[PDB]
Amino acid sequence: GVKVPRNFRLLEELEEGQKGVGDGTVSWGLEDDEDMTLTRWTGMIIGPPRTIYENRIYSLKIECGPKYPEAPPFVRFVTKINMNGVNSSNGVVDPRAISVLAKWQNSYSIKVVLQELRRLMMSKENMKLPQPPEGQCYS
Repeated sequence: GVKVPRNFRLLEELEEGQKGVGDGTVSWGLEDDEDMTLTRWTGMIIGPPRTIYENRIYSLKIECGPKYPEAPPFVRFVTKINMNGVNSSNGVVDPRAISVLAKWQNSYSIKVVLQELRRLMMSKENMKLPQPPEGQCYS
């Protein structure tokens, strides 16, 4: 049931998410403020300037399982997006496509995942990809 190292870590991540973090351009918090298991999180990425994503906000669902942080979280975009490493029909982020997920370290975190996805949005492979209309979400 209650795994101390896991829960301690997720509470640290919760506290970190409640205050400004990194460069301020990604944020996270619990999807449901009553989920005492700390499993389901909402991620957010501010669409980067000078890319096709500019002036849009992106929502994500991040699930931190029983084995987190020893095992990487499951990550999917909610906001519809065309981006390498993400399934265009369901938003699931392919772990093999994302260095920090493919090569997960237990020192990584929800923050690191979101920061790396934001960095990837700015990369040459993604920054000009035509996008679905705004306000489309995967269910």
